[PDB]
Amino acid sequence: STGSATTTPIDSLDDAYITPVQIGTPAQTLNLDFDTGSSDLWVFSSETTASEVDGQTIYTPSKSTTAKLLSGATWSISYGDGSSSSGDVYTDTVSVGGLTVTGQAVESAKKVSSSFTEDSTIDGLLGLAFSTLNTVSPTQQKTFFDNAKASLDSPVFTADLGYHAPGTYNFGFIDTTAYTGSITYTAVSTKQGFWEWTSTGYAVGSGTFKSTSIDGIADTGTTLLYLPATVVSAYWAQVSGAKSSSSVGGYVFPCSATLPSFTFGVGSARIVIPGDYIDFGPISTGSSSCFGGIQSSAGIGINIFGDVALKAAFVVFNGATTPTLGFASK
Ligand SMILES: c1ncc2c(n1)NCC2
Repeated sequence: STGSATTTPIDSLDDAYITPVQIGTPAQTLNLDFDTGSSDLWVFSSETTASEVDGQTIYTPSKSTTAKLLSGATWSISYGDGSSSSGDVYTDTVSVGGLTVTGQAVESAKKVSSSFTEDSTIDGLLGLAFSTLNTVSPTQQKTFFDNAKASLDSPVFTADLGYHAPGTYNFGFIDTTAYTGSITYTAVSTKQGFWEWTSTGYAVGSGTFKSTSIDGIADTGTTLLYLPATVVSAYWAQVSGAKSSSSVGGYVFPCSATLPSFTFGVGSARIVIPGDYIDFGPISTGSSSCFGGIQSSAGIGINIFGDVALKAAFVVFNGATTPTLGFASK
């Protein structure tokens, strides 16, 4: 089997991407944030505290003839931005782009933090990291990809995120029309539960490539590119007036700037992030200070190749017995 679904930016800045997902019988379609950095599929639901729902589409398990309470199971998750959610668990039929999994754990939120309530465009998360990170207790649950993989034509999914435009998540096949050149594959460590790999270096604008190993994760659920402070300083030093602002919480730059590109290495190959992809707009409405899309990972404990990086590439998440990642230009 295969599946193919369009993923759409939630706003004009590509702050996140939503992909429609069919849950239950009859189908209830919710727009979920596909997140290769976490491993829980959770949804706003009829169980979510009413004051914490503001415009999201909810899953109502009592209206699904295939929903079953997973007795005793609870979940609770927190993300790197301080947001969180928790609840109980159903199993139900879940389909993405024509690919159907029966018995998928659908984690129903009883509580969500304020940033979730405040974002009416995201109805939940669909985790695509390794199932060892799944938070369901006392019986850990498998991700949608893990449940689907035996049925897929090939045990892979691909992320093709757009810049200010829709893109595609494919399951079970590699669309050879969706990228240019060849796909360069690179080793993955699953020891932390992530699609963790080692970039071979970087360049800023037209500058010379610096060969240096950068361990990080391919994370579609993180908006920005978080890299070591040395690398980020080298990038922003090429932007007149850019500075790190403690009050804002990262590097900012004059909105009048033209940003340089940023290149990262995948083996001997190179992925170029155009400068415009690094502009996250005014820090507050009407400001001429703009927020940078490349930020330091120094406070995080891991480097994160988030959407800013991944949207410059066609990315293969290869879930073969030994997982690997593939990157192609597009
Ligand atoms: C990283 N990964 C997932 C999410 C996040 N940050 N904020 C809300 C959901």
